[PDB]
Amino acid sequence: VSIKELIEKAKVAQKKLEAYSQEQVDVLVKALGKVVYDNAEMFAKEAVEETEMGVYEDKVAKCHLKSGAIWNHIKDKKTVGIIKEEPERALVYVAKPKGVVAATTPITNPVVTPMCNAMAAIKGRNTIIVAPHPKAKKVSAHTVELMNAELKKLGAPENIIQIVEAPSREAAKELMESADVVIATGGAGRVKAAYSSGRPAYGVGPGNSQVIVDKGYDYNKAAQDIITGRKYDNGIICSSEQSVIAPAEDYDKVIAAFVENGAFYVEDEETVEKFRSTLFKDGKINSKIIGKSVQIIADLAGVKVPEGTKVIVLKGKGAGEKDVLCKEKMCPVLVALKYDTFEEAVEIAMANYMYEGAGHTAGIHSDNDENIRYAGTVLPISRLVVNQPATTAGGSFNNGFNPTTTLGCGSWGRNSISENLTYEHLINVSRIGYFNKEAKVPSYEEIWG
Amino acid sequence: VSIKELIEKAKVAQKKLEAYSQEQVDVLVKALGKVVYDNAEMFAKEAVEETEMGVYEDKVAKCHLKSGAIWNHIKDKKTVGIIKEEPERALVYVAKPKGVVAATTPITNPVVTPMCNAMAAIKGRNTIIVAPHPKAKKVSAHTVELMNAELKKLGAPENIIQIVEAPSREAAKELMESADVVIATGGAGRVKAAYSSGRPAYGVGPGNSQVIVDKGYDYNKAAQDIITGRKYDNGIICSSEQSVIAPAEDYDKVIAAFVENGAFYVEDEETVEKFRSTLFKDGKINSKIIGKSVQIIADLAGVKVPEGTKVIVLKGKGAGEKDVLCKEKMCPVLVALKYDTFEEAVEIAMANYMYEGAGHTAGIHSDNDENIRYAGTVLPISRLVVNQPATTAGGSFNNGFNPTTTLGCGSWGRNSISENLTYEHLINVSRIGYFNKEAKVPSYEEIWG
Ligand SMILES: NC(=O)c1ccc[n+]([C@@H]2O[C@H](COP(=O)([O-])OP(=O)(O)OC[C@H]3O[C@@H](n4cnc5c(N)ncnc54)[C@H](OP(=O)(O)O)[C@@H]3O)[C@@H](O)[C@H]2O)c1
Ligand SMILES: NC(=O)c1ccc[n+]([C@@H]2O[C@H](COP(=O)([O-])OP(=O)(O)OC[C@H]3O[C@@H](n4cnc5c(N)ncnc54)[C@H](OP(=O)(O)O)[C@@H]3O)[C@@H](O)[C@H]2O)c1
Repeated sequence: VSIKELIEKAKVAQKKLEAYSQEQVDVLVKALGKVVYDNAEMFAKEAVEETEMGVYEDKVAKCHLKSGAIWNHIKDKKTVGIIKEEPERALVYVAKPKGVVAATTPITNPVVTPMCNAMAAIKGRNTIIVAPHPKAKKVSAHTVELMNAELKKLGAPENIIQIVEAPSREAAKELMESADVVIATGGAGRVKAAYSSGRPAYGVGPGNSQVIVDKGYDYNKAAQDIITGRKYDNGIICSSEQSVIAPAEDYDKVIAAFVENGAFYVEDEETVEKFRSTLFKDGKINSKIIGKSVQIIADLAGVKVPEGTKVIVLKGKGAGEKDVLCKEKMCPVLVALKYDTFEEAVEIAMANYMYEGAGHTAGIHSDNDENIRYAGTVLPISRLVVNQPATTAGGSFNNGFNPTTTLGCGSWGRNSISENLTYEHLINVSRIGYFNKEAKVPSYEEIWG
Repeated sequence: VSIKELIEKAKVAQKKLEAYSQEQVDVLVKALGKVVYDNAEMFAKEAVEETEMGVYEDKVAKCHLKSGAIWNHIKDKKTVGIIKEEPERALVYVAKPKGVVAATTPITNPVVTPMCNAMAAIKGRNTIIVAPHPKAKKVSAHTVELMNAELKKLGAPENIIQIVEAPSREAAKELMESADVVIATGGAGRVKAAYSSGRPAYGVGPGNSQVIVDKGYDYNKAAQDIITGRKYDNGIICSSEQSVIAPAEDYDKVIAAFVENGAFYVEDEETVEKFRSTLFKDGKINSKIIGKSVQIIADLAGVKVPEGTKVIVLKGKGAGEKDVLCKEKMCPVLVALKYDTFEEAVEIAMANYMYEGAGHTAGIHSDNDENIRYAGTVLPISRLVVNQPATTAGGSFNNGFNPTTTLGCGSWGRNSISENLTYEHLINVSRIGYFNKEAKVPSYEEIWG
């Protein structure tokens, strides 16, 4: 049960797996996703119970969506041997595994993340060792167990998926340093560790999705989408909506649309502070309300919130560090802010990203494509989600984001990529470079002219 | 000036630089390359004198080629703002700077590497802080100085390029940890510290280019290309040819082609050992002969080598660890080995990559594309250079490799990329994801069928 034994088992498995063809890894990869789809109800109930956060019905939808969207995305992708011919540059591209993947998986998505990481790794003839969050180790282990059971029935090499029980940080550090490539999906601490391991690493960053509602947009649809995303899994998703940046001239109209769709809006300064003092203790999120219901938060705050309320919306004191409510809230609570111009809406969003979450996701609800493009152009984000719930940032059958459970945050979030992690990031792509003799020696004028 | 003050001045510069348009960074980038082109003769002379390695004429050609090939490649690349529209996936792509680049530069390419890194950085609206090798600090600083003079003439903001005047230790470590993104072009130690800094890094592993001469190929042309690559800058290029894996049935022919083209071939065991004991001390390369002439090496070995000899070729005792000569040699010396079958030739090259240089470059000289494709599929290399000097792996006007002075070695070499570093690796590419309404919710059979 030592790390060095797990690494050694993984190398032996990887060599066996490296002999697989494209079609043969595709069989295993499809089965890994389908077992999470087929057992979504059992996994979802186990996750909610063990991690003490989230919503059963949303984790069922998450398992259904992630497994099917990832497989549908990667089923026709060429990741074995020669994958591309490019005669115009006299190049031939070859896909080769990176080897053994070390993957640290979060408490918020303890089922789909080992599944996603395993599917991406095995798709490129890599093997993987999962190290789960301690508060989710059982359901993560159970996911690995049922994945390994389907691999055995298909004749897969033993131990292409392993999992460590003890989250001993001496053993977790040793695992990242001993593996060929590291995936860290979790908090800022586990991400910095991956990028200090001396090995090529793919991490994530804390989210803090800012949302601009543009003037004249259908506020009813905007409110429905923002509420759908904020309340999903009790708000623990990294892409979840965190703020409502609304136009001053239509502010009451926007709030009314949220109220019409299940929000409880708090304007009174003293009543907001009752929530604020509950959600944050000494500037840090109160772990007791992470992924909890609206009513749990209301009772701890001592505020009566109507039955049926889907999200709480709190009027904020101001953008950025003017209000701790502008930090990431892993619960169904939004902070509302006003703007006079779209430029001010962007600056408010940017101030909150500088506070927390730079490089992740933003949402926008607008019929003004020039404003959308300006926001995409200037905001410190990897993903801008337009006119849909921001939780679709990780993939949906109605947008073009690459399906994943590991959302890169770029240099802002101190990650290596500013995009969703896929199979592509776990294979080396070699180049065979031929000689093009029918090419002349360009002169000084041709180069510098 | 302290690193903390360098980082601050750089961040101020980048904010001013972020407002630049595509055309405005292009003017700066071009002038950076052209000032190294126009001063190639002066820089080459200073580099040979200060670093006490290399060849003046080769450094002039290096400066001329790298500067012109990089500009010619990146002149028309879109790296600012919205760079691509993909309506089939309802996506729009946005290029954004990563911020402040920390770039450590090597003793072997002290002029072109600061140039190439600065061009790639500023092309994506980044700023850069160069940490040169101590044995090349003067000429690297001189390169930065003349580059900054061309920037000022064009009206660029102050300090978009800076250089650390001090060497390593806490300063270089603090720089890599404090910057947004790190480039490490150098030895295994600098690559390791880059991937341990807690920041996204790009490294370059040690090279050890294995070369297979295939049966029936024009051995005269192969010898000319291999000698050209091996002798360039006295053998200090990381892509430089290091071995001659030749068919046993034609071995004397191949050697004869080498001798005909300026090689001195040593078959006698005791005479080879005179060279071997000079080139390697205790299994490590003798730093006194790094980038030195054939005659300096011959004099130290006490072996008479004819005047005009271009390279020395030593018959190796065997593949891999059977001979220290199979390691990387940063000097104009090759190790010769025999093979009975092409499959065995690949195995020999494989064993030498396991000894040193896995993930870098190989060369092959062949008209049999099946053999070329087999070698490129089996070998742990990011680049396979066909029928040309292996030193063209960093780019040439006659192949498709992206021009660079920073050649990543993939996961094999403990790097994040298995390709040549370009502007692309220094921008965050973001995605605007619109909502596609026409798509319908897929059924189970439509997902898993
Ligand atoms: N971008 C994405 O794709 C994505 C996916 C999931 C979550 N996230 C983000 O990550 C955060 C959630 O991560 P989490 O929900 O896993 O909780 P967490 O934020 O990782 O914090 C977990 C707590 O337990 C510690 N901890 C974490 N992993 C541990 C381990 N293996 N062994 C021992 N202690 C450990 C952490 O300390 P350290 O500081 O030492 O970790 C921290 O105190 C949210 O901010 C969310 O937005 C992002
Ligand atoms: N793939 C590429 O694009 C590329 C480009 C250039 C060079 N290379 C590879 O790099 C190797 C040569 O690199 P080099 O010629 O620059 O010498 P080096 O091997 O990078 O370092 C040489 C010696 O200098 C020491 N050193 C002391 N202070 C240093 C400092 N401030 N920065 C760096 N090293 C310092 C190093 O210690 P540490 O152990 O702490 O480094 C090492 O012992 C060759 O193997 C070559 O193939 C690859």
